[PDB]
Amino acid sequence: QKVTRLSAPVALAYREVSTQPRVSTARDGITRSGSELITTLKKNTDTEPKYTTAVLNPSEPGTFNQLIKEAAQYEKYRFTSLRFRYSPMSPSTTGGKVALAFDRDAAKPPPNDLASLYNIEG
Amino acid sequence: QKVTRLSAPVALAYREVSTQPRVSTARDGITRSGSELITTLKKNTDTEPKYTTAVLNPSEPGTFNQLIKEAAQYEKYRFTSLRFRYSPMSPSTTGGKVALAFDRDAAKPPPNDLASLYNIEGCVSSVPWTGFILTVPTDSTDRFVADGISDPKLVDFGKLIMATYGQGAAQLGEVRVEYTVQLKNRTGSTSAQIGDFAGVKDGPRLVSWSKTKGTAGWEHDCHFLGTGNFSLTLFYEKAPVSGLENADASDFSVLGEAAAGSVQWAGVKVAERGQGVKMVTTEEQPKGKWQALRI
Amino acid sequence: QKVTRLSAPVALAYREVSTQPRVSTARDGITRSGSELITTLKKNTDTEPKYTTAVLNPSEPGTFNQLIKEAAQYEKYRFTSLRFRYSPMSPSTTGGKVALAFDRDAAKPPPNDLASLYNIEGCVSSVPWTGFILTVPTDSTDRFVADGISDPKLVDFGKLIMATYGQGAAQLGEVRVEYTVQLKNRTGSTSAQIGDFAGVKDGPRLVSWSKTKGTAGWEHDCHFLGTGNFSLTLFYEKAPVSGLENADASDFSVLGEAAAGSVQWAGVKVAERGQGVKMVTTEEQPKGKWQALRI
Repeated sequence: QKVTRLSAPVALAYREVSTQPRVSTARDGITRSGSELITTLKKNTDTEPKYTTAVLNPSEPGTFNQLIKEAAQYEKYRFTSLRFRYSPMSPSTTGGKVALAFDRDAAKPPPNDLASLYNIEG
Repeated sequence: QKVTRLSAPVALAYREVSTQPRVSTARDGITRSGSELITTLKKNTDTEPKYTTAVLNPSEPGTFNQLIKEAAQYEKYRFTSLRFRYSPMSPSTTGGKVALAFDRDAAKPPPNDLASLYNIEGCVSSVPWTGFILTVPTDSTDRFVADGISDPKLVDFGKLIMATYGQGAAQLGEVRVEYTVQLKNRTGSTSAQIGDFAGVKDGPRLVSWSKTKGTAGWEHDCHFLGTGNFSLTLFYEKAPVSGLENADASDFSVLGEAAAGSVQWAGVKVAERGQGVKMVTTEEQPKGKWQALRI
Repeated sequence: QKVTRLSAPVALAYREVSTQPRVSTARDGITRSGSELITTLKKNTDTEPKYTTAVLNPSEPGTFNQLIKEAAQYEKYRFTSLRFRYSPMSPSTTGGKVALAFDRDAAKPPPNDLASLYNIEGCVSSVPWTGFILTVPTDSTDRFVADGISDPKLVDFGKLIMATYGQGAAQLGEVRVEYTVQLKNRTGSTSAQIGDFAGVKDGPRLVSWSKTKGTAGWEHDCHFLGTGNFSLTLFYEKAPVSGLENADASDFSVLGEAAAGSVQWAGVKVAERGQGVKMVTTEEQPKGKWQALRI
């Protein structure tokens, strides 16, 4: 049911911990699970977004500072699970948007403009 | 259980939709159900309320812009359901009150003062950061709508009221009218509104939207009871002073003389209920005629 | 069994009443049922028919004076039932025919000639001393009414027709329209009719009752498609020739200049469908504006 009643609190916030990691035989492979915190963002008190596009590959620290230490012994991968959460740690007395959607083709100019952004899955 | 714990949120708000309508055989009648949004209110950062009293009758648009189109074929009604909700769309960082209670006798001066208001049923004002409702004990007599004039008492229950007194800043909220009507006797006719003055008296005796008062020192009055863009068209004889001037108004269109015996026209675009326009011709009331179509 | 015996009475006649109306949920629509009496006919003591072709659309009063008041809140319809009866109220001591058959394509010249008529479905004319009915295969597409103008084909099925050719003397009879409509999509609005000319073209694009043709040698045309007493009000700029004259008309009320830039008004009281009134201003069409409310 959406309807009636809604509480946009002054403040909302979450409490995330500290992911401790998990792993498999030989078969011909190992495995992993997330827990990284990829850079933030910073205001934008402006009328055009502005992007931090960060690249994804088992070894690209600017996207993995704790797993780029166990790919110096292998070469090839997977992904089976991977999502990005906007933890939420800033009251509502603030607002705008925080676009956030990945594009397989992990390389090419972000646009310049929204619609452009607001047209690419994620 | 009231007790302990309460969350007066920064913000509260509701989500209302778009009432699509429902209806019955012959027996000797038809029916309806509400969905209107009767004008708002506007701050009041002051210490005395201030009222928008709006009148109730199957045909009084200033209280029904979607049902005053199916009473041009009948004459008489009902009411079985009708309540006004203060939708609630403005954070709590704002406050005061938003009085809102109906008085059968839908016509008589609002008071001037609260207690006065706070003594006439209705009951129910609350703060602006919450969602309230209002309800009315409806009767059961075959009353007639106004293909005029009459008397404001034998033709319609009574007007509604709404005040709000506060000072913390905002554009409070909005309301409508939850209802279900009975339109007996098959008739059919109407339009504008045409309202002539007869040297001794006038004549609004065929559906409203404006009341024509004058303020002595002749300078005059040409008003509204309804809200929207209109097509005036009208009145005449001794083309005096002026005519068709305007003040708490929306766009004006005059394509007349003055006239000293002429013809005239204008398009309004109003603002909130009751905005006014006026002529200028002497001293003491007789004139000519006019007709005000809504559009 | 036809055979043997037949009684063509001197007089035959019927007794019709006063249809009181019936209606449905939301689903996405409302409904209706007929009871109108669309203009008559008048002798024809001549050898070539002569037609009153009347147009069909939820809003075309010249074919609905009681239902063109509940299409100012919707846009689209149905038809599920609709037939025209020649009530029969005139003795047999009179005779001829009273053609009466509809043509989807509700717009195009009637012919000039019978066979022409007697070749277009509908079918069914009979003599004036009897009681006949007429029916129409109605479709099933969500068509839109005219908050104007358009095209007479994508907005309404087609006009109706009626001829009668005879010479023996009488005021034949009357008819209506047996129907049941579907008014989807919740809208709401309208009035008169306001219809402006733009130097290049015009503008009737907001509900009719008259068609404004001109006859060259400028002398002009100011017409009707509907029937009743009205309140004109309107149009202007180069106050020429005249204005507001009238010919196949009912009472006229002009309280204007001429105007060479003025304002004007009149009250009609018509006669049977399509009576005409006119101005007089030059040569070739551009002008000003007008609005025709029914009343």
